[PDB]
Amino acid sequence: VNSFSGYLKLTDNVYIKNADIVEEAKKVKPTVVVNAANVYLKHGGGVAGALNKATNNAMQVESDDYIATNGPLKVGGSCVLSGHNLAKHCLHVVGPNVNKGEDIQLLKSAYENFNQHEVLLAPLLSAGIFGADPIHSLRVCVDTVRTNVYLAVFDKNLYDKLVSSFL
Ligand SMILES: O=C(O)C[C@@H]1CN(c2ncnc3[nH]c4cc(F)ccc4c23)C[C@H](CO)O1
Repeated sequence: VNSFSGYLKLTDNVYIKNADIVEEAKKVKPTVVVNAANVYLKHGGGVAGALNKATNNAMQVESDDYIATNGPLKVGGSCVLSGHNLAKHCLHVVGPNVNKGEDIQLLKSAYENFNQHEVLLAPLLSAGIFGADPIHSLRVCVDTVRTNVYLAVFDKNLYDKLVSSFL
């Protein structure tokens, strides 16, 4: 039993809710919240900008030190950093950005990072400003992630479409 509430169950291990991931993280305090990161960990907008704003920019300060030490992430890659006031940990995962011409096949690699964590609160990777089709992202998620993932979908209209079209 865990503390996630109001989710629709899609599969054995994937759950979905119309929710603001920031508000969900603050209420749940999950062990892991996933950020929709870019390779530079520049958290300017979308999910990343919202999450970073909720940390009062502490996420960005920590991220800048990470990049100065380690250099950029790979598209499809990830790193574990602090969850600040939102979660114990933040798993920063880089899905391909269609608006930069990155290969959508890397979306599966991105979701594979979730399998290193038993339970996660996450957005749909490569959705929103990353330009991928969220219906496709959900399909890849269900077909790749084996651990327990709680998906927060900000847009109610999109949430209803994801549920109604789910095979
Ligand atoms: O679909 C859309 O219209 C945009 C969404 C945005 N993003 C989010 N996901 C879940 N929680 C979110 N809280 C936010 C607060 C913000 F200020 C900006 C974005 C989010 C956000 C990912 C999905 C992928 O499908 O796309």
